[PDB]
Amino acid sequence: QFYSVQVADSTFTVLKRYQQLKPIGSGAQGIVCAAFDTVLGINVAVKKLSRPFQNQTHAKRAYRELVLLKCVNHKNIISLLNVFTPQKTLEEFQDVYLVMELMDANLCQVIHMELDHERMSYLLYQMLCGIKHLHSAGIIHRDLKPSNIVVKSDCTLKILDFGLARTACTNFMMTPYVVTRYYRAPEVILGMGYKENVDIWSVGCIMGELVKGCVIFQGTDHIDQWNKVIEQLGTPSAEFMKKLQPTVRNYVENRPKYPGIKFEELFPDWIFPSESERDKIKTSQARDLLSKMLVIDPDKRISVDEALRHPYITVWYDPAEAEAPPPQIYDAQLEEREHAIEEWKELIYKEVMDW
Ligand SMILES: *[C@H](CC(=O)Nc1ccc(C(=O)N2CC[C@H](Nc3nccc(-c4c(-c5ccccc5)nn5ccccc45)n3)C2)cc1)CN(C)C
Repeated sequence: QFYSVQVADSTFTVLKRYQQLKPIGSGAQGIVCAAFDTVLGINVAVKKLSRPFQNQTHAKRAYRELVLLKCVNHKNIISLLNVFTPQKTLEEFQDVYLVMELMDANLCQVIHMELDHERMSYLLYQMLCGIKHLHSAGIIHRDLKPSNIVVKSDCTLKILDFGLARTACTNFMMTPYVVTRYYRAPEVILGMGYKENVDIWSVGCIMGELVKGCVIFQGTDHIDQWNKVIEQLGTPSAEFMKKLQPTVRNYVENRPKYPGIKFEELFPDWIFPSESERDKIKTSQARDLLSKMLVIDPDKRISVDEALRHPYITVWYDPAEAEAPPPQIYDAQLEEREHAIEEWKELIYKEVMDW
């Protein structure tokens, strides 16, 4: 297993099977290169994490995502072809390389391509399949947005990361690009506490964006985000508001009361194909599902299991993908403990050596 070094902005030491390294982006966790794997005969993406153990946030993210790849195994979630380090001992250990099949684009790039119903409904289906698989493994993503999701030109899709640990003191973030509130569920903006269907809200916002071509709830701060939500969906019920913490409830109950816009005006026929018997049906189904995902009160928001059975999605439904439990449930207790930087180094190195 001899290595080759190639400077690509920084410097990439990789097994020689990986040829033609080309930069294609920069992740929160490090530099991504495209490459060709001459052993497998396929294009791959190669990501280098430099000293993931140096920073605590980077350590918990590197460690939990290494472990989670042993818990999940699903076509719509990142799975790794290879994990390696070029350093030969624990204490010269610095760099972890992750290898997966090369994806063509991120979802943030497909937003402006005005997809038809067949492609929109297939992307939605795959998102729901991956999320159901993540939930079954004990993972609520909590930070799904267009940039967390990559696609190939054949419209296949993978959720790229495992989201936000509950014990993340970093609120709701990590940065390839500009941190935004656009996809965060209202219960999260309001400080309420969250359940799994926070991920359904995010998927609704993404689906709305690919229908409309623009961001559905484009708040410019925490306060403006809530306003953009109630302006379009209506002020939620008194029960929901009463359950807020008094200071939040005081502010929220004092806003202008909005009635909400019917989804037939929010998502009218003219932003959909809608131009045939078949497309009028699909448009009605798409809008009905949107009206069940984009629901402020999480107790009335559709679940992933329910969304997966929706008529808009049936053309794609395949139990081999939609009813596919994960190899293991994640044991989070080990990620929540303190761990010094040198403990993280050992923990990460061990996982790297398990490959
Ligand atoms: C707007 C979007 C924008 O302006 N620019 C932009 C957005 C996304 C991308 C991108 O994500 N791409 C293009 C090719 C890349 N292919 C690919 N394939 C597989 C994996 C990755 C990848 C990995 C990774 C993980 C594990 C092993 C190997 C690789 N990690 N990351 C992190 C970030 C991005 C990709 C990636 N990539 C996908 C390019 C340009 C958004 N704005 C509105 C917020």
